[PDB]
Amino acid sequence: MNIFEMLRIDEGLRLKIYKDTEGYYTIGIGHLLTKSPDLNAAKSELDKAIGRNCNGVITKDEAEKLFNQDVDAAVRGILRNAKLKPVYDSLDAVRRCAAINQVFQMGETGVAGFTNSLRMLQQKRWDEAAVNLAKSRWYNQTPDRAKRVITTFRTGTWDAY
Ligand SMILES: CCB1C=CC=CN1
Ligand SMILES: [Cl-]
Repeated sequence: MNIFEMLRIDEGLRLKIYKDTEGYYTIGIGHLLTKSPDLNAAKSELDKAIGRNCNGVITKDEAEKLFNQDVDAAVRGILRNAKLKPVYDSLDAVRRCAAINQVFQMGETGVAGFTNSLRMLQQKRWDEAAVNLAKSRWYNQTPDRAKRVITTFRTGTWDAY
């Protein structure tokens, strides 16, 4: 296991525009296109992202290219966030994957509400952190995926995958 295999499990692969768990137009491996309800706006974002007129459909190679870009942007964003970087750098490699997964799903400006979880993780109080992480809209809206990510934070193993 690694971050690519982990997110591939959690996000799936679809080659035509679809709506994600929040109702937002998405393609590929969890590549969010727009929060706009206008499919034409999503199609324009897709064409801009791929560099050609896609008419709402991409290839597997194109999906994997967007995925590589999105994972890299997620990690770099963590490193450029003064609240997230110290916690991320304190973690082992498996738990770092759980952190990337969470930012990939919720956006770096969507983890803002996780101050107390972040402190418990940096303290390595793993069971307490796991309890705190589940007291969240994140967990309640996507409980089976959140349970996998939290088990990864709790144990530092890939047992949930
Ligand atoms: C909330 C995402 B996250 C970022 C760094 C460390 C742990 N989790
Ligand atoms: Cl709650």
